Amino acid sequence: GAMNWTVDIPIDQLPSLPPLPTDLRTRLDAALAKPAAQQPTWPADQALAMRTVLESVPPVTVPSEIVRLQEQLAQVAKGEAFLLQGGDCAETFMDNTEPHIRGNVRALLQMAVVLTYGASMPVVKVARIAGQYAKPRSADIDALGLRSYRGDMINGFAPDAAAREHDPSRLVRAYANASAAMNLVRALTSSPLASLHLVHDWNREFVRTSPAGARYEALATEIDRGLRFMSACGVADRNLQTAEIYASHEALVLDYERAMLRLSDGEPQLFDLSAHTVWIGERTRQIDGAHIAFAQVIANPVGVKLGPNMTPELAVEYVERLDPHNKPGRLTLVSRMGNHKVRDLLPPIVEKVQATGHQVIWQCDPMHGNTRHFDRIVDEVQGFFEVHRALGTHPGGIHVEITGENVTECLGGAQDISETACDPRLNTQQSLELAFLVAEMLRD
Amino acid sequence: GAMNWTVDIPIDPPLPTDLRTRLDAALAKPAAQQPTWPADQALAMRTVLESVPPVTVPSEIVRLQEQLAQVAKGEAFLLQGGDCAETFMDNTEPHIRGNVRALLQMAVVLTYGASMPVVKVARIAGQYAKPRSADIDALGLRSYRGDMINGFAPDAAAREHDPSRLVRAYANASAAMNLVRALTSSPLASLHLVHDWNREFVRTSPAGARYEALATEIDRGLRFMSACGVADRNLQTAEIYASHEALVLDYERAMLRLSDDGEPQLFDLSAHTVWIGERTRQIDGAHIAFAQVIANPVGVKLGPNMTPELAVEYVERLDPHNKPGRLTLVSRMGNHKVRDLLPPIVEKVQATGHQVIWQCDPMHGNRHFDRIVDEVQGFFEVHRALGTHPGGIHVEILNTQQSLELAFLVAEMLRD
Amino acid sequence: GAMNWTVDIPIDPPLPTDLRTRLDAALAKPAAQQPTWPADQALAMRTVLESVPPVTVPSEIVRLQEQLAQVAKGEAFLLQGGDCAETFMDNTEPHIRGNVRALLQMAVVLTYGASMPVVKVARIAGQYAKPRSADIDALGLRSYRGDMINGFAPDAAAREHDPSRLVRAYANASAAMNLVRALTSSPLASLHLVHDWNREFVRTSPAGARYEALATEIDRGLRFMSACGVADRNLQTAEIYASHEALVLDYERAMLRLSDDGEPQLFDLSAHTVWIGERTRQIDGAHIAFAQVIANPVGVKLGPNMTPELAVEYVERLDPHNKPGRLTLVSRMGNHKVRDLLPPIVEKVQATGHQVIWQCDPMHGNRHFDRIVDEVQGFFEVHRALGTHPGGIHVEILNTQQSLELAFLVAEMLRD
Amino acid sequence: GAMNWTVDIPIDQLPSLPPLPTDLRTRLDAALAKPAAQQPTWPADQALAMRTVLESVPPVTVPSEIVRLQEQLAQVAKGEAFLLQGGDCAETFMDNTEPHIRGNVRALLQMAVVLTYGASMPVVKVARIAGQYAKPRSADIDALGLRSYRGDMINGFAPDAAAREHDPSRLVRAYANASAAMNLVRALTSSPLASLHLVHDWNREFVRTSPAGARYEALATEIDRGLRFMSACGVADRNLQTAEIYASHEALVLDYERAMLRLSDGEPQLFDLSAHTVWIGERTRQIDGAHIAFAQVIANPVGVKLGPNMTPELAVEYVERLDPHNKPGRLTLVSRMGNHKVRDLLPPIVEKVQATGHQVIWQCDPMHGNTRHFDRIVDEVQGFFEVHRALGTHPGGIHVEITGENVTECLGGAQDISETACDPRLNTQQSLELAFLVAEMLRD
Ligand SMILES: [Cl-]
Ligand SMILES: [Cl-]
Ligand SMILES: [Cl-]
Ligand SMILES: [Cl-]
Ligand SMILES: [Cl-]
Ligand SMILES: [Cl-]
Ligand SMILES: [Cl-]
Ligand SMILES: [Cl-]
Ligand SMILES: [Cl-]
Ligand SMILES: [Cl-]
Ligand SMILES: [Cl-]
Ligand SMILES: [Cl-]
Ligand SMILES: [Mn+2]
Ligand SMILES: [Mn+2]
Ligand SMILES: [Mn+2]
Ligand SMILES: [Mn+2]
Repeated sequence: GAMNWTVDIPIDQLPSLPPLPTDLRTRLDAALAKPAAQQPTWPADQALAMRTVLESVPPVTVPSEIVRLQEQLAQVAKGEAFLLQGGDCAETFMDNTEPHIRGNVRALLQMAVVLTYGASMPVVKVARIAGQYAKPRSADIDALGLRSYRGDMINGFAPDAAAREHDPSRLVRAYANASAAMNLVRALTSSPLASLHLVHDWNREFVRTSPAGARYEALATEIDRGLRFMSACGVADRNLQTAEIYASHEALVLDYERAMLRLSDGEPQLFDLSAHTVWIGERTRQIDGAHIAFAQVIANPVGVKLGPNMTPELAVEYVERLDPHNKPGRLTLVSRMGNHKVRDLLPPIVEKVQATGHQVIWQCDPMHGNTRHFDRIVDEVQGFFEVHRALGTHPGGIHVEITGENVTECLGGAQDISETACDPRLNTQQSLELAFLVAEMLRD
Repeated sequence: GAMNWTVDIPIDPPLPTDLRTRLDAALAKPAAQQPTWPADQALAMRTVLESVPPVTVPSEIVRLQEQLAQVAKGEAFLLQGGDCAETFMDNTEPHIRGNVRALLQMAVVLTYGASMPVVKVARIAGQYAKPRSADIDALGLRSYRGDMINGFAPDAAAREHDPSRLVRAYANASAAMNLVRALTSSPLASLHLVHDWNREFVRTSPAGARYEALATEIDRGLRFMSACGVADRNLQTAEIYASHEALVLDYERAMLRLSDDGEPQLFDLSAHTVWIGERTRQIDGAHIAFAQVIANPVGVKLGPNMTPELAVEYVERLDPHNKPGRLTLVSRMGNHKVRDLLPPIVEKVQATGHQVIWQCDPMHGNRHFDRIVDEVQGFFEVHRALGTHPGGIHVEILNTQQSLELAFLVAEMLRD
Repeated sequence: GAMNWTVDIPIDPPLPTDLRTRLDAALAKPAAQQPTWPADQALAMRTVLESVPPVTVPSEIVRLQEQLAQVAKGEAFLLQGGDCAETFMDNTEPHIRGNVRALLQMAVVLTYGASMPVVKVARIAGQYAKPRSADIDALGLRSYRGDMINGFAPDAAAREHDPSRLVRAYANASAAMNLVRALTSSPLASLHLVHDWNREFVRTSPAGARYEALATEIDRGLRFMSACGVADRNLQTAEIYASHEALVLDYERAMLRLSDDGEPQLFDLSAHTVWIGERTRQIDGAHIAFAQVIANPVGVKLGPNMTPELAVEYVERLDPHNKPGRLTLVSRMGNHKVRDLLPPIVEKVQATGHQVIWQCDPMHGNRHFDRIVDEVQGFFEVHRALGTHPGGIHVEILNTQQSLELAFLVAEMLRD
Repeated sequence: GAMNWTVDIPIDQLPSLPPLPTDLRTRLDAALAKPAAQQPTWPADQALAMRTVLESVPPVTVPSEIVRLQEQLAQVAKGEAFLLQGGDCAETFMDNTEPHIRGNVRALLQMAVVLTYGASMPVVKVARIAGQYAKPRSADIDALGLRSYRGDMINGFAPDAAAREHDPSRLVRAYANASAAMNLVRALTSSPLASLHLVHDWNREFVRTSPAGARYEALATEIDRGLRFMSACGVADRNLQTAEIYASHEALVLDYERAMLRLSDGEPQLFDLSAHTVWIGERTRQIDGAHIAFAQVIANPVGVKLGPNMTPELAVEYVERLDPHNKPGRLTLVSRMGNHKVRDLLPPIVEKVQATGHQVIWQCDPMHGNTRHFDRIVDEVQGFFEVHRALGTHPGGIHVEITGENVTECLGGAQDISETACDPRLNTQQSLELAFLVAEMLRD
């Protein structure tokens, strides 16, 4: 109220839509009976009440967009497209603004044009956006003696006990922030921001304001000459596919994910309409756990993070559980090994999975296995490319944590660096620098 | 929190000098039909909305203005329709899908009848406020003024004006607009679906047999376009714009954003276009002054007491730069009066050299379906006699079948 | 030279072995209706034509075959029309422009009626030869057999068979095809022109009033497509293919070229498609054998003495690889006989699992306009009863107005 | 006949179409009363008879194509497109074959894609084709003691007196060969030959089989990466403007040009429908002569060759006679100075014409002022670019004599060279090499 600088917004208790089909709910119930790690500790009655609100709200995504994403990921799996996945390590309600969202959309589009030129194939753009509000925590108790911050969907960043309590009213706040962010992403991707014309000045600014600019000048000129040639051949914006940026987040809070399930076909299926695609993290990918089982039940394309403890046998079990119908690009295996280990640990995993006859996307996450040194991030992607080139497999994409702000979170870049509510992000300049360097890797 | 059924929000760059001066001067004018909640509580809720992602963006409003200019010039037709009042309880995917289908279906019929493009503007993503003649309703309760102000429930507590409804209205608007954007790029927007929609309408309508001939023509037209090699891939993605009555000045001012004709302007990014209603169009009032300060295309409702002189004053205040499409004059006269009252208004305004859209609202001056049809018929008669453009309709959607029926009847009017 | 009214031409890589064997074997078969000029003079004229630029190229013939496959499958309609006999004297820009306009106009009417694409094939750029029942005509002169063979002038000298007419025919064909290519990429090919063409037809036709309703529907269809945002820039450039009766084997063999389904084939590049007439379709004759050796889509005319057994033999010899669209069977039965004679032919051929185009030629078995219309009506009746595809018409263009009238009447048949 | 290995083809005497309008014929009569240099010496009665045949034949070109060419040449004049004009020095009836025409169409398309990439603007393609059958001659008597060969429209190449007699039956033979060539050009430009996809293998073959290949490898790779980027952005052939190749020749034989006049508008105008655009040569550009006057009367865009004797005053008189209505790109001034003289002689001409306020196309003909050394040809274009860069004017295009045959006619190129019925042409390899070098000039 007036005394503590907060407003209370009532949660309208509105009539339920018809329930999801009994057969699909029976399958979901069996999956959710499995143990789930890293779940909020709020009471069941509060969770149930807040899920019931979300069961009737307009979805963030629609099934036809998830079917189109699946078709494009099939192309990535077959080595005919590249996947660019990036955005905030953790979205916050406080930072869920037009300038921040516009910055992350600009960064993805800029990176995607550079990678398209380097790869000579289409780039599928998947933002970490409109739902990246939950994170696991290793530490029971943080450095201030407080219950850990678990992301805005669970508790508050503010270092005080009351803010840190798990409150499932944050499930509804998360949905409101997701739907508002996704509304703006849809608006921006049909706006003049999505014009290839703008890339000239973006890359020019990058080359001029980067100390290592002169290093990227030649490729930036090539891209510009490329764009001008397209235009000279008579290609106007009106003649190009509208920019498509898909939404993703880690499927961590199963209360949120289950309330955002909706029915679509030509057999009836559950779609998670909180996002287009979701991944399962290092700490929640237990083969007999609720997260993998939930991923088995939904129609969405899914990802699994593979850390340095991954065996080829377990990677193949993920393939059998999550791609039982052999649908290329339904499953993405996300390497996060560390730059010193990817060259040793990834090859035997890739061989054994390739031998299943299943076609996964191989995606590099060079952040989570490495504050963070830019050079080690670049070297893990380099190693990932080396592993695939050696094995004749497709280095399918990258998963990076970035922002279109000139923040100071990752060491290195041309800036010789000596606001995240989580891990360090590459700033606007470092994320573009990485795109230039991965474009060279795709070319070499 | 959850145990209080509340979301808790902690509340803890300047406008160009001239835009601050003009916005302050507009808001200091008398405002009719405003909620009676405390200024301090309203300021807190506006502070939440100051930083949220907008419902719309300026490039869409600039594009709408270009498409409305085409309407004003007699080269396109405006279809504006949707719920009389959106409610939080009906702000669901099936309801929004139904309203999007109805508009798309009505638009294809009108396009065929007019032989020109139809600009689609939904009453959606913020039609949460209404004026009321009487502050006490027939049950003796403070009047329900829409979910942005109070609750429909017939109890005094629910009818208290609640400024938290500014934020609930935005959340509900954002969620609706997200889905409208998703649906208009989805298979729902394919012209192929019109065959089955019109087939169902003709087969299940009492007066179906009456519309079978025009429905068959449209089908043969769609098939011809396909036969000439036109696939969905080769057509403009469907654009449905968002509109609502700009009534609650707390909400509209909170949703103002600055954007660059080179010079920074204020856009109301709660919608693409907004209108000013019959009870809030006081010429020296805050609503008309607020409409003068925003870049959006605007509408003004004109009822039976409208004079030609005052219609001209609206046009000169709201279209001062002579930009076709910037202003829509919405006739709502009643079927018995539109033929007598509208001609002298159209003549005086046409004489200024300003080019407004003339739009027919056949609801609010009349509900018997036949009287609604007759007001639009009268509107068309007025323009045909003056050689002016009957530019569009504004409807409240009449169930699904009656709204489709009206589209078929107005398509015949555009063909006459 | 000029003083002799002559152009003087000095006459001073092998086919794949199997194509040489097959072409030689086809040409050694008996050939009906051939010119009677000396072999040595014919060889000299063929030697000129061996090196000239082709009238057509293989990529166009491959594309036509794909579009005809669509006809065979019931997803497109074939319109084939033009002069009964092209003449050098009428091979002028105004005449060619008139024939191109008539085909484009008939095609848009048929497209609207069929609700599917229309493949346009002109009798043009080589329709310079005709067979004759009698070698001596009613004046007692050797029969005129078309400008590729002799002269129309009623004197014995003009009627002598003149092999120099092979080269004159090619020059006239090349010049016509050049202009057809120019006109189909010109403003003449814009759908916008159909409004005025149909308006003129309805206003100047005796039975105009009869076609006004369909002409208005087509106009409303065209305007709808434009209103949906479809400009000429967004449509397939108009494609008019070249055809003629493959009659003079000297001409067709000289215009053979080799092109690569991977393997080298012979294409007749005097045209896109050629047909074999009623007087030259001897099953063991050179014409049918020549049609078997070329890659082009081909047609065979079927008159009233056709049996189902022989129609099947044509299909098995000319479509040996089961390629839909490769073969067109052209019914020319007469309006009194098509309903009786065509059904058992269609049943036997459909049973083979080969997919031919069924095309109606309502001219050569009948000229009273009403009998021409009735043969096409009968053709449609036969296919409707069998559930087979009435795939197209082949007309001789009947003046301009009657050919348009027939398009309107067949459009109604496709709609029934 | 059978004894001398020739066939006589009768010229059908067919009915006349209506005459052209009396007012336009009265203007044409005044122009043609002026002296005409280098005209065939055949009798008036034979010329009249043969013109009358051509007055009723289908045109080679139509007015809407000439209106579209004029719009594109306006873009060249304004520095927003580049003009590529090339083909045979002299076409022959004997060589007017599918392989020869396909070779010249391939060469123009290949050169145009390279120049488009280098210029970063559209390239207008104008072939010397379907009518380049007449040439002037300086020499009354050639080296064999014979009346000179004047091109296939006038007399025969064969070194015998009878072949060398001027025979206006060759006007009709020229028309037949023009219409057949133009028919094939129209067919080829809508065929798979016109696909940008084919440029990869064309440039690859050029780089691999050129001894100076390694010199062009980098630009050939850039173009390939450019094309692949276009395709990766979703641009298919179906989404590009059909290739347009216009027809041109020197308007030399006024009997042919006048018989090919047709009427079109919105004031009635004479169009020369033997071609899209015609130029007037060095030896026939007399300011008070019939050729310039004929060019004044026709609607077609026109060119005038400017040799080393050209003064700025005379260049400005051409501008006033041929561009009286100030229509950009209606007039092309074609520099043919020689590599040693263009840097000295062109600047004062460009200055004086620029000062008229008229916008001509400046086109370089580096052949006719220089057998021919490749290096001197390259150096004249270099000098032309230098003159415009210095003056801030638009180096608008090139006019080159080329063939898609591996002939040995020009000295130099990567081939270190130590079939034309006239001047030496650049072979397939030299013409492509020149396009690569002019692309660098447009880039520098
Ligand atoms: Cl917070
Ligand atoms: Cl399953
Ligand atoms: Cl490591
Ligand atoms: Cl205030
Ligand atoms: Cl203003
Ligand atoms: Cl009334
Ligand atoms: Cl022989
Ligand atoms: Cl075969
Ligand atoms: Cl009969
Ligand atoms: Cl010769
Ligand atoms: Cl003039
Ligand atoms: Cl020199
Ligand atoms: Mn992270
Ligand atoms: Mn209402
Ligand atoms: Mn006939
Ligand atoms: Mn030359």
